[PDB]
Amino acid sequence: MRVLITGATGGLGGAFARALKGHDLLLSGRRAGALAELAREVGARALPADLADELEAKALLEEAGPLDLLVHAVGKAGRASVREDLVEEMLAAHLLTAAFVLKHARFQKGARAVFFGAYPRYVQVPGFAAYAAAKGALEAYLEAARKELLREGVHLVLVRLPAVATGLWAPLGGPPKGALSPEEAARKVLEGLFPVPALLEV
Amino acid sequence: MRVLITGATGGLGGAFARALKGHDLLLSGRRAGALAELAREVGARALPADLADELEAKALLEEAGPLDLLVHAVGKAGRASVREDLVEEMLAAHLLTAAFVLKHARFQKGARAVFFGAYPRYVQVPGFAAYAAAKGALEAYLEAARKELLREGVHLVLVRLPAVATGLWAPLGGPPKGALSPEEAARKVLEGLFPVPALLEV
Ligand SMILES: NC(=O)c1ccc[n+]([C@@H]2O[C@H](COP(=O)([O-])OP(=O)(O)OC[C@H]3O[C@@H](n4cnc5c(N)ncnc54)[C@H](OP(=O)(O)O)[C@@H]3O)[C@@H](O)[C@H]2O)c1
Ligand SMILES: NC(=O)c1ccc[n+]([C@@H]2O[C@H](COP(=O)([O-])OP(=O)(O)OC[C@H]3O[C@@H](n4cnc5c(N)ncnc54)[C@H](OP(=O)(O)O)[C@@H]3O)[C@@H](O)[C@H]2O)c1
Repeated sequence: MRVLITGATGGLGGAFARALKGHDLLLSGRRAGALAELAREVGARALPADLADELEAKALLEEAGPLDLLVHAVGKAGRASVREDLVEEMLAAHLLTAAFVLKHARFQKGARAVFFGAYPRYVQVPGFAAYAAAKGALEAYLEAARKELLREGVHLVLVRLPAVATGLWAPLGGPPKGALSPEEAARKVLEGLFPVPALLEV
Repeated sequence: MRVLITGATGGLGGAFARALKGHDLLLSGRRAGALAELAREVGARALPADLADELEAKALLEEAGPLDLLVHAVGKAGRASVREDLVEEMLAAHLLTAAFVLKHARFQKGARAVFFGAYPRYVQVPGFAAYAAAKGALEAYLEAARKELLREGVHLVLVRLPAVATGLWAPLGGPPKGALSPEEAARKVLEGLFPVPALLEV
């Protein structure tokens, strides 16, 4: 399959990249150095970019060509009260990257496009309003776009993951207790994706 | 009560302004001319501003002083597919205005701050992804900020209104069939706000 993994330089992205290395893989991220080495390690193509910049997102997708699978493991985290530019940074990282990618992506019929939201009860708490808002927006955006994409034969998949041990938690003091290994989260997602008709009578 | 109605020049905002004219009312909007006349009509103070500009939002709230009630009747509408800057405009109009206002607002203990979200099943449909996302973000932002504000003795109220006949639908071809009159929507909201203990034994 032709696979594009954005956020490839992140915790989840890297797990997905190694789990899918047998495919025609394209990896994208902001840290070019880290990106190039991972791509080389898994035999993929490295195409660095800032997906919050629509022109860069557009050039990435036009270059990638028709995709069978897209995994947008893009995001950023932050903690702050609403009473004292985090909101804009969060929306840019989570929503704009996804919106620009989804708008310019070339898809094969039957393709799947995976995005990551969040369990409402877990993020909609003091200190995470900005993050919660960004994910609330992303999920709403995708649900609305759902029928539009299906018309093109593309299936949008919204993933809700529990805490995962990655660098995302760096500015938050590290992952919480019991956070899944990124490899395990990717395995479960890929497993959630893996029922085909046994008999087709035309 | 000291009341601030942002989006006062809009359909809902105007209804709220006329319904609350007996109070110490402050009205804000972008169209200065329309704003000044409504304010004069209801004996309120007119303070025009672009709430997507944080410095303007900050100056408005510092000038308004401690509020007993805030009604953020701010927003914009638009229709577009996700496959072909609406998303950023929607987030700015619905979320950033609310976030900047909520951050700099001065509140009296017991104050209420009203915001407008949307019924998910109604907006999360083809053509309204951007709008849906903005409202999805706003509701998530507020739910998270809920406990933070309660600590200050402030109650955040999230309102979900059905279609209402206002200029919001202008770029969409006009309000749908059965859309409520803005006056009726405001009456119901104000009614939803209006149970006090009859006996307090200290
Ligand atoms: N980790 C968790 O506990 C958890 C839980 C629920 C959902 N999620 C979501 O899962 C996804 C991946 O999270 P993660 O744990 O892998 O975070 P991560 O380790 O910090 O990786 C984040 C990725 O996003 C990329 N990115 C950020 N801004 C970008 C931009 N403007 N343009 C292009 N790429 C950008 C980063 O690229 P660079 O590093 O190269 O700059 C990085 O590759 C995110 O949507 C996250 O919100 C995570
Ligand atoms: N109408 C409906 O069917 C419906 C349904 C559900 C929810 N809602 C929500 O209810 C609220 C009011 O809607 P409405 O029907 O009254 O819309 P409306 O008639 O178009 O009024 C919108 C108001 O938002 C103000 N505004 C927009 N951008 C602004 C900015 N950047 N800075 C400051 N003010 C800004 C506009 O000011 P100017 O006109 O002066 O530029 C106007 O006062 C919105 O949140 C809307 O999404 C409406």
